[PDB]
Amino acid sequence: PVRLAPEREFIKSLMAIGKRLATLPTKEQKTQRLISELSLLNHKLPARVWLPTAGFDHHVVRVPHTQAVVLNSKDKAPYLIYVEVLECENFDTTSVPARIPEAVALKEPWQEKVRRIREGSPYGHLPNWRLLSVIVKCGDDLRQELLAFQVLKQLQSIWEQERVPLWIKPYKILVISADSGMIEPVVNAVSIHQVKKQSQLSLLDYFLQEHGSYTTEAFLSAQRNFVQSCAGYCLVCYLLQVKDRHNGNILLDAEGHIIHIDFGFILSSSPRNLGFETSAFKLTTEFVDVMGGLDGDMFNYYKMLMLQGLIAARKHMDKVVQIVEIMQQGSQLPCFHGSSTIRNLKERFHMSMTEEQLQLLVEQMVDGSMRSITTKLYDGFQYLTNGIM
Ligand SMILES: [Mg+2]
Repeated sequence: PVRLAPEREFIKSLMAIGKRLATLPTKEQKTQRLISELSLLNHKLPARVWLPTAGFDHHVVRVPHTQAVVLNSKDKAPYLIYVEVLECENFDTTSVPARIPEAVALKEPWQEKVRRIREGSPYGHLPNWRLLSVIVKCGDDLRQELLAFQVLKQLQSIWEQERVPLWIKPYKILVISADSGMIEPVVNAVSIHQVKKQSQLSLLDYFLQEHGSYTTEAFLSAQRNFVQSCAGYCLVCYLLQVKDRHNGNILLDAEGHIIHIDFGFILSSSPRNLGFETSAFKLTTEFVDVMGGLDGDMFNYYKMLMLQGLIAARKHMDKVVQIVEIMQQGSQLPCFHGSSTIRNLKERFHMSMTEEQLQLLVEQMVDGSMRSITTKLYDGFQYLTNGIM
């Protein structure tokens, strides 16, 4: 039978490492400790233990100790590890694999990292070898992240059911204690910040260079991916009221999708903004340009997807609300503030509106999301003065 004590000890071992990292002040010293800690871990591998974020049956065979990184200098600094596993068909009928004798991490292309680690590993030759990643957070409450994950998965199910081609990428969350857990990061994606820094290009010119020129299938495909993911995250950001959007917490993948990460401030999280914002989702000049501009066909597609996505969401509203209620009862998180949280969430599904009214609302919301475009300061004085322009 599959024993749970080995798994418990495995997970505990990852969390124990963090307490020892906390004894050191700088990220550099923490990283040095972490490498040594993971080296010890390999004494006990392979074993009948698994990474629950895998999503497929496997055994852990190795942790490439030199490849792990601590992410900051905080007392309970997150740390990122890579974990080698051997996939198996059926866990409970598979034997434990035999042991085989023996800044850049974030920017570096995933396929390059997989290549190097595979080359260095005694297990890298096996066809069922896979590389996983987790970020261990010993001092962060991840229950808000878990709630977001659950809601994001439900929206994907809803959009699939309603045949709306919105795209999002939920990332897996394990809640360990009330103030610790793990995350499976999104790989093969780079923050918008880093893409722009390394390339010194606008997003459009980056797309043109990386995917292809205007007349190419690759450009159009990438543009479509961008639009579908933009619309998906627009709706995520609105319905869950995700704050603190910037180019550090929006990632771009190799297919042209954007991916929002870090839902620290959702629903009734403090501080509530004072800027009369509908959402922290912003549509910048750069983003609109990737979509072919304000009069662009792909921008029109964006707006259509937003409408159809919202129609789909309200059609299945109870499936989302239930998730949030189940969490609110079981826990007591800072994203909740009494009974107004659920009321306000339901109100964002606009159940009283006709689809005609919803369409007008979407036009309004999209206009709002573009308010920080310089042109808006330039071209909206009719609302601020008795002039008609
Ligand atoms: Mg006026």
